[PDB]
Amino acid sequence: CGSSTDPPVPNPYNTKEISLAAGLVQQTYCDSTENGLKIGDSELLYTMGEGYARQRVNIYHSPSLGIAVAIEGTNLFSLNSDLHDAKFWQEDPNERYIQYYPKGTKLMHGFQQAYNDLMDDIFTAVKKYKKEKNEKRVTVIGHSLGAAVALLCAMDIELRMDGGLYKTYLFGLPRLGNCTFASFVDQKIGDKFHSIINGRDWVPTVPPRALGYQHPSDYVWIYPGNSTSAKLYPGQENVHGILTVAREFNNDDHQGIYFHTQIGAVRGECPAQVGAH
Ligand SMILES: *[C@@H]1O[C@H](CO)[C@@H](O[C@@H]2O[C@H](CO)[C@@H](O)[C@H](O)[C@H]2NC(C)=O)[C@H](O)[C@H]1NC(C)=O
Repeated sequence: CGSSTDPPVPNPYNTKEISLAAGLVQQTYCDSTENGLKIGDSELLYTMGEGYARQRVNIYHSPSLGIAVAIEGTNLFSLNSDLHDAKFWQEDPNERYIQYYPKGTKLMHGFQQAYNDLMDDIFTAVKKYKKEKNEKRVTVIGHSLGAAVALLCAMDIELRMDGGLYKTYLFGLPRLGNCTFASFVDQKIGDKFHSIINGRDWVPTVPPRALGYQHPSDYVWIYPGNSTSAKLYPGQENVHGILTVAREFNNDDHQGIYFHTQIGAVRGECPAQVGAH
């Protein structure tokens, strides 16, 4: 697999949508049982899971994003653990959807397993609220471990759900699949894929490329962290991007401010506060 040498370009992404999506996923770190909670322009419709065993998933309706699915990213397992452990092994796509993927696709076991525990509930709830809200757009959002799950979900929606995917917004995204997977993401949802990295965050560097993992094309890197200075680094694994500035192995920037919305996670803002910073 290659590494892009394209020079960085200005950030072209909608920063109001990023700010909104950041709040929608921060809220999944919070108790989300309140009827009709409003986050930004969006209304909370449904919540699944909790934090242990399975990631919390919130479903919203948004005038700008449509039916928005947001996936919590708590430490079900740790990404700073022994990399020989089975969590990090590459494996085939699950039988539910393997027929849609090109030969040779591989995914990280720990992330695929987490998505597989959620996918049938997500599909059932999304279809229900698309019908009830007369909404064709589906947006998938995730942070941290949840961003890798959300990337798999976004592909699953594009491949298997009638109407496909509208957009995906991914914060502090770990690597998820191999070279073949990464290029299939570009092919299927490249124009819909938004990966946002804050500051010195280390999570987008794991699992390592030495284990066969590869990011899809493009990310927007906020630097310095929590600022509004950001550029787009085109192509897969752009050599001019985050490794030019030493990563910090704590969660500070990872749980930082993304275009005025904090994703502080379990010790963040509950309820989430779109645009408050
Ligand atoms: C960006 O903002 C985040 C908060 O969203 C900062 O994270 C905090 O960092 C301090 C250490 O300086 C920790 O004690 C806090 O626990 C962190 N908060 C959270 C929610 O994790 C981060 O330091 C900021 N980064 C920069 C470069 O200013």
